[PDB]
Amino acid sequence: VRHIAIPAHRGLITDRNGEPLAVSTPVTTLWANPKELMTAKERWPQLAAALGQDTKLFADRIEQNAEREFIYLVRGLTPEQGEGVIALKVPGVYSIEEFRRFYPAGEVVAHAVGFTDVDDRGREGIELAFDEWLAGVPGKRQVLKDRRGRVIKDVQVTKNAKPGKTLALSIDLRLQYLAHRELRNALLENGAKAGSLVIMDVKTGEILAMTNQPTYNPNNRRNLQPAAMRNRAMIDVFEPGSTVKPFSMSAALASGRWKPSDIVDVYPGTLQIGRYTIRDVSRNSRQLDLTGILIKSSNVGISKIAFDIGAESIYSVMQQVGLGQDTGLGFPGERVGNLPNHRKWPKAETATLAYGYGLSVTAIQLAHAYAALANDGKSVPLSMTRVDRVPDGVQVISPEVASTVQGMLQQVVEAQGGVFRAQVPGYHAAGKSGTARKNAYRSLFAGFAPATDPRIAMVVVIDEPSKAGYFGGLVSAPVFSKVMAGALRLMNVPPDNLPTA
Ligand SMILES: *C(=O)[C@@H](NC(=O)/C(=N\OC(C)(C)C(=O)O)c1csc(N)n1)[C@@H](CNC(=O)c1cc(-c2cc(=O)c(O)cn2O)no1)NS(=O)(=O)O
Repeated sequence: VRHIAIPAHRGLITDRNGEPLAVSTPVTTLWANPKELMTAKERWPQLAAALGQDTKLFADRIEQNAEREFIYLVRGLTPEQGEGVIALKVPGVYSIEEFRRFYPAGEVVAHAVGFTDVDDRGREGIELAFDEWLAGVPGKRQVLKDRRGRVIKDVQVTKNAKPGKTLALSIDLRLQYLAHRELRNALLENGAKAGSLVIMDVKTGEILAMTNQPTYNPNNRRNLQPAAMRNRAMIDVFEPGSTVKPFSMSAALASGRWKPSDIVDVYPGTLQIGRYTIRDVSRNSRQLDLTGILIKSSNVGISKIAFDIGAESIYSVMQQVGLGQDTGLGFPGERVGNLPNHRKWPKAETATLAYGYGLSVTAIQLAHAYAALANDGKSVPLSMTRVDRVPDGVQVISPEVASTVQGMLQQVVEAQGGVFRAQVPGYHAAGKSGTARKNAYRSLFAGFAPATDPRIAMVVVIDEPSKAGYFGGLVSAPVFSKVMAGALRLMNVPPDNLPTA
């Protein structure tokens, strides 16, 4: 190979407020013309010691590659330790100015930001997703070697090295830290295997925080546990269970056949359907209104509304809000999940769809779906980059129905027997708990706040809590409350649980 390629400066990644998240750091790459190195053998041990390498093992490497015009001695050294080797003044030893990524918030935004490979190319998260934007264009310089490898003339610059472009993520580091800390605390308190937590701006489609457990320090390029590198929020599919009942309810209110004050008889708390039996955990109910179906998380109640309205209307809401659908984010091997579909829905499939057993979604899809519900039935496109001009948004649920489902969800949190642990002191919060049997469990809470003018949608997913209580309303709901209280105050969202008398 004739001429050498000048490495380009990788674009700076910031959070939405300009806080540096991934920074291109100058590293020194040392290489050698082994033809020339062979003429300074007395120098070789010093060189070997200055590179941590074994004296004899290093001499073997050079002797082997003695014919070559180029070989790499060592990549990624600090410029100052690169200086130290250059300070030896060993003939046939040359250097390349290179770039390596430094991630100032480390493990805190590991999954969202991602990391680069040995060649400084995006390998995970944003780094991989916006690789072309961030990479820029490498340089080219005309070198004149006599024959061996003497740096003679550089007559022309050939082609200038183009730097990569800056990217400001939709992430707020302040909210990222709180979500990070609280998710880590939840895991240790519950002895859980994993977890995810997504925060979103219902008005802009911006992902304000996305955290997962386990995490890793992307500045520590050794050990690298692939399980700790998994961006679970985007790559781990799960059965959403009861967190999908607000969408089945939206289909009910939209059909013209149901109103919140209507009653469903759920007695004896079981419902037999051919070969399968739908079951509720608490089976001390007869008549329940639609809000009561949500408060008690009645599978029987929601399956009965489903049979009346038809599964097709339920499927449609779920599909339109983006459950089991492409996010448009175009992230590294991001999972799409599965929303089952039929021409003729059998009774057993209609019920399971209505209560979330028949389906695979990601934490990001669930949050986005709750975002459209919170934003008065308008789905705004998801973004991982700061949104200055907000795109049009799509009315996926009528405002009236969305507003009604919001009120019911507020009552899920605030009513007697409700998910009190989800209460956000100073504000009116809304949401719905979920618990999915995988015995192994997954604990879920999805919600939004402030009910008066929803601003934030949040999903808390805790995988395999090993403590006595495994229910979403018990394991996830306190995390929602904790993160919500802080995120809203960090955004200076004024408190809404204000007087009226
Ligand atoms: C929704 O997610 C729904 N969960 C399920 O039906 C699923 N599994 O349920 C459990 C209990 C985990 C099970 O082992 O079967 C499910 C859906 S998809 C999938 N793969 N698994 C509801 C079920 N309801 C309850 O957990 C629940 C608890 C109570 C209750 C009532 C009461 O009066 C008191 O005092 C206390 N409790 O706990 N009522 O219903 N889970 S959810 O409620 O978390 O949404």
